[PDB]
Amino acid sequence: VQSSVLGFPRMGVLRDLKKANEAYWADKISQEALLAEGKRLRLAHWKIQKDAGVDIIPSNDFAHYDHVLDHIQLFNAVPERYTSQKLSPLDEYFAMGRGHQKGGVDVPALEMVKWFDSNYHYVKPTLQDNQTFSLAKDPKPVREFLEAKEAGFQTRPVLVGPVSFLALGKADRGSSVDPITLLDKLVPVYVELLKQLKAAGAESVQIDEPVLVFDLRPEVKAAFKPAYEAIAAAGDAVPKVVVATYFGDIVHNFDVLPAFSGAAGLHVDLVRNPEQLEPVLKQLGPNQILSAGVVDGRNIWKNDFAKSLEILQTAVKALGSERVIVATSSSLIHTPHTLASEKKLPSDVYEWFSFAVEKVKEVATLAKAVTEPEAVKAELEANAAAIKARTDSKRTNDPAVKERQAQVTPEQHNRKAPFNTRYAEQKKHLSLPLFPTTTIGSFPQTSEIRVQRNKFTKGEISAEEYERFIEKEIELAVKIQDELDLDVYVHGEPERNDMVQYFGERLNGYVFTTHAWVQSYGSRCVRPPIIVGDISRPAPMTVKESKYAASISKKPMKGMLTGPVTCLRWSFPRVDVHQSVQCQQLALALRDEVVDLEKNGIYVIQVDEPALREGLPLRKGQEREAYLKWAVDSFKLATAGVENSTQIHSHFCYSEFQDFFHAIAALDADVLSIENSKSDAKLLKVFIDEEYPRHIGPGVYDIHSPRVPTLEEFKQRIEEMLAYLKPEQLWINPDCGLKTRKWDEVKGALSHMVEAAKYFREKYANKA
Ligand SMILES: [Zn+2]
Repeated sequence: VQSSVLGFPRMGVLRDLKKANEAYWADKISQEALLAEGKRLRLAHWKIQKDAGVDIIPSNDFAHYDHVLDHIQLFNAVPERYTSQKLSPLDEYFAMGRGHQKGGVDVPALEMVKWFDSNYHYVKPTLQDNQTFSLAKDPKPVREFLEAKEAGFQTRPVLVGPVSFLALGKADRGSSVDPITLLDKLVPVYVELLKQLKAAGAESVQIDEPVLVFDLRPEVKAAFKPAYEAIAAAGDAVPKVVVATYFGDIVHNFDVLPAFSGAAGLHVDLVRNPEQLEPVLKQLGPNQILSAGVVDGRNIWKNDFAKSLEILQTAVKALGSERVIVATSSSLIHTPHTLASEKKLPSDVYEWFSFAVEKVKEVATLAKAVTEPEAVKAELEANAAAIKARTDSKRTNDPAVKERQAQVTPEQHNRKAPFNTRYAEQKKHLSLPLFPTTTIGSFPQTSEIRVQRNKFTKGEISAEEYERFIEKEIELAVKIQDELDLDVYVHGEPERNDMVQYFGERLNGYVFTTHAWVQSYGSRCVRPPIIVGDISRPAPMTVKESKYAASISKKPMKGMLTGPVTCLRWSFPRVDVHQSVQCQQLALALRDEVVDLEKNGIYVIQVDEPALREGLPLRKGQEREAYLKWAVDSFKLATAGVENSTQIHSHFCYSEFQDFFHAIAALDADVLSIENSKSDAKLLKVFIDEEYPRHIGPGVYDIHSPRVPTLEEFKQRIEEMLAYLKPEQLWINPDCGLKTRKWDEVKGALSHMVEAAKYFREKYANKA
C-alpha cells in the first residue's frame, strides 16, 4: 500500500520563506537569491518526505505567497493593471498579492479571503467579461516537477481544478461575468498543461476540487462533466488523475461523481468525516483508487494508528490493497513544520503531538502497517501507549470541571429578563444620550507599548514597573476619551498582544509553543495556542486593568473579552473529546470572568466572537445546525450571568450575515457593532427584514485608513444608516479596534464622529 502527502508547509523550519520574501521586498537580497531560497526549501522538504518513506510526494504545493495566486499567473488570468507594469514574473506575482507602485500609479492587491473553514487566505481569481486563458511561459508545475525529478524526487503535481478555480473566483471591477461561464475557455489550458506534465514524466496528478464539500448551485455542478470528460478524452497523453476533496464530506454530491468516472482515484477527508468512508466506497468505479485521508492535516495531535488502521482495513477489504492509498486528510500547510523545534513544552504533552515532519512519517508507517504490521510493531506499540497516556492523563480527567459541566442547566443560558424589560434598567444606569458614541476596543499600539511588553515578558523589567506603565497608559486613554466627550469608554488594551494568547496564558488546559508557526496571509504566520486538557480559570484574567480603568472613568467602561468559540477555534483544539465539550468549559471559565468584571465596577461587557462564522460546517444540514446550537449556547452561557442593568456587547468584523443572522439574533446581545463604513448602507436591510429588536452600531469610520473623515462625511454616513435603522437603536462607533492607527488620526476622526453624533442629537431633539 502506498503513502501520500497532499502538500507540505512552505515556510521552512525557521520561517525561512518569510525572512527571504521580506528581505527581497526590502531590497536586501536579489531576485536570484530569493528564488534560490525557494528552491532550497522545496528540495529540503522533498527530502524530508522521501527520507520518511512517503511514496507519493507532492510538487506544485510550494508557493512564495499563495497557490491560487500561482494559478492566476499560470493561466495568464492577470488583469491589465498588473501586466502593463512590465514587471518580472515574480514582481507581477507579488503585485497581485501585496500591491505595487510603478511610476505615479499605485496598484492595489487582489482580494484575499479565507480558504474554506481554515485560517489560510487565498487570492481570488479576478476575471474580465472578455477573459481568455493561456498557459504561462515556463509553467510553474512543470518547472517544479523537473526540479524535483533532477534532484532524485519523483513527485505528483498538485493543481487546483478548473471548477474550483472559477467557483472561487469573481468578476473584476467593470465586469459582471459569472466566472463559471468561462469554463469552456479555461478547460483547454488545463488539458495542455496536463499534456506537458505527462511529457515531462509525471505519471499522476492530484487535482483538488475542494468546492465539492459545498452546497453547489446547478451551474457549478454542471461544470464538472465537460471539464473532466475533456481530461479523460486525452487518454494516455495526460497523467492519471486523483480528484481531491477535504474539510468536509461529499456524500451530498454523489450526483456529481459520475463526472470523474474516467479518473484514476478519489481523495476523501476521513478525519473530518470518517463516517463517509463506506457510502463513498459504494460510489467508486470498478478500478478507481481510494485515497483515504486519515492523518489530520488541520491539527497537531499524534495519529491514533489503531483507529486509522481499522478504517484502512475496511477500505482494503472492500477494494483490495492496490486500490487504497494512505493519505493526509488535507494539505499539511495548515500544520507547523516540526515538533523537534519545541524545547519548552511539558514533557508529558510531547508524546501526544505530531507536526508536519512527524505526520509525513505517520502516513508511511500506516502504509507499512496495513500489510506488514510486524515490520513496525515497536512503532505501533509506542503509538498505542501514547494514545492511552493521553486518555489516562490528569489533564484530560479534571473531576471538578466534569462535575461543573454535569450540573449546567438550560436556564443558566438565559438572561434574567428579555431586552424590553432589561433596557429600561440599562438606559438610566449608563445614562446614554441618543446616538451614544463609543469605540470597539484597542487603542494605538505604539513602539513603547510593544517595547515595554517585550521587556516584561523577557523579565528585563519587574511586574511592579510594568503594572505602573500599564496604569499610565490607561490614564492616558481615559484622559483622551474625556477630551473627546465619548459616552462609553474602553481601556485600550495596552497590556494585550493577541486576543487569544492573552486568555490562553491565563487558563488551565493550554500550552504554548515557540516555533509552531502556520502560514495565514501571504508571509504573515500565526502561532496558535494548543488546548491539551480540560479548561478552567485559576484567577481573574482581565479584572486588574478593567477595575483600574473604572476607578478613574467618568463614563461607563467596557470590559473586553474574547468569546468561547474563538478561544477554541483560534487555538488548536483537542481531538479526544468533542469541540462542544471544550467550548462549554471555556464558556464557564468566561462566565466567571464576566461576573468578576461586573463585581468590580464594570457594567458594559463586550464579548467578541470573530471565529464564529469561520467555524461553520461547509454545507447545510444537521452538522451545521449542531455547530450553531453549541456555539450559540456557549456564548449565552458565558454572558447570561449578568444583572439586567449590565449591557452585553458584541463586535462582528463583517457587514453581511448570509445564512446565519438567526445565530447572531439568538445571542441576545444588548448592543451589536458591525463593520460597515466601506460598504453600501443597503446591507443594513437585513436588520429590517429580520425585525432586529436590539441595538446596533454599524461602523462609520474606516479604521484601516490613516485619513481623517470630515464632519460632513460622518454626518452623511449617519444619515445613510438612519434610512435603515431606528434612531433609538443606533450607536455611533468605528468599524473596528484602533490598534493600527496613530493617536493624531484617532483624535481627529473621533472628534468629528462625536460632533456628528451631537449634530444628530440636536436634529432629533424634541420640538418645543
Ligand atoms: Zn472588527
